Amino acid sequence: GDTTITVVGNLTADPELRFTPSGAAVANFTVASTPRGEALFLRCNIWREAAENVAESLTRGSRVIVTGRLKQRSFETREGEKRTVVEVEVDEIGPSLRYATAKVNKA
Amino acid sequence: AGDTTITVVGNLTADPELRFTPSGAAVANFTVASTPRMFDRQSGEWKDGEALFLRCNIWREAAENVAESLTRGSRVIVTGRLKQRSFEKRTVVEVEVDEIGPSLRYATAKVNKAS
Amino acid sequence: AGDTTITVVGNLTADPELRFTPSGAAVANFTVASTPRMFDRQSGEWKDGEALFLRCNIWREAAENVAESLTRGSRVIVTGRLKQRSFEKRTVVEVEVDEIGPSLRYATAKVNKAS
Amino acid sequence: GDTTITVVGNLTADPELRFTPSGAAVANFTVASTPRGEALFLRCNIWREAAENVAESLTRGSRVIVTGRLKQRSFETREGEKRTVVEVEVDEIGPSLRYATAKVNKA
Repeated sequence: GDTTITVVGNLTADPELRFTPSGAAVANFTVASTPRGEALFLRCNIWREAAENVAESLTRGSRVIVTGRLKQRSFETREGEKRTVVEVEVDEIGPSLRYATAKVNKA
Repeated sequence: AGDTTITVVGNLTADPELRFTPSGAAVANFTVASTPRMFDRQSGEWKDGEALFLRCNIWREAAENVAESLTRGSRVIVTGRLKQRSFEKRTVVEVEVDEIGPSLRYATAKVNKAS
Repeated sequence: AGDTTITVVGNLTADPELRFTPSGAAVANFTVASTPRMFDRQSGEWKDGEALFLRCNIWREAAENVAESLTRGSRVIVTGRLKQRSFEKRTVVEVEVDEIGPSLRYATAKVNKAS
Repeated sequence: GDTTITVVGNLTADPELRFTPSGAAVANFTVASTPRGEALFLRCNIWREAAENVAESLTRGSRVIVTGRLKQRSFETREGEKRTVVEVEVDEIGPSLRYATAKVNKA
């Protein structure tokens, strides 16, 4: 009964690819959806093979589509009150082809 | 106001068909196969479900970009709006694509920006 | 895995049709009309667009609850999954409803919980 | 080019109906989507006639469906850094009929 969301915007920076102690890959990157005004920023993380893919393929400013689950987390009342935390656990991402072409490769 | 939108992940059943209006507007059509998944109780780890073939058409440059960039098999992520399209007696449902790109799920890509 | 889902707002074209499988599973079908909107340049404030008739079917209690609660005209909000359903030669697209309720847009409601 | 989202969960409290100086009505209420675990909480606000509707119709614990736009806002670096703010500007809401019935009225 998870909650998905699709977001279209541009990466604020290059995707950060790292490897946990487990040996797994993570890409953290945040999307900027912009009316054309005040934008919607969303931290997204993707894992495993798709993360490496993202890192190779996408860059700063890259227009993307991202579908995934919204994961929130609340906190703060022993030091500053009423604070929230939000992100997307990406299921799929791809470079949008509205204003670009793409030479797709296999694996 | 709120157009009925959706998001769809799948693969292209065929190469993108790129066509034009008599005055020269580019429209490419293509269809997306999304096989969903699920468990299989009493022996059976995880297994494909239905199939879902959503007929998609797209317009202007994005159509021409799609056409350069996608082929049969291409894993895609598609966001768009649901339109009813009729013809010679009844009505078929289709997606009018707002955005589309290949999934970086099992692929890499070299994006080339237009302007 | 990811089933192709959508959300749809509209009104019921008819009263909900409530039916059963031979063994007694409740399935109600109904269809939703969503007219989208848009401007109208050079005189014309805002105006309806297409129409979109999405065939919806739903199962078990929610079906029976729907049937008590909804009629022709009922403004609804529907979230569900896209399924292809065939028959006597071709395939129609339909929504399998996960959740549905009347919009509180131009109505009030007295919710009565089950258990 | 706004970003919508549909959310299904239960209201954490009664809808707060207020009237701005303008004379307009606002309902603030937050949704709890729950796996059945750690939940997704989303502040939602609705306006005008639908807000009054909400206030009359819905209550604490009420299961709902909400479609609307995600509005984020970032801040904090002159006092505690790296903070976010998120909500849904509801376009439609209704009491879900999965576990309930509803006697719908007109206007």
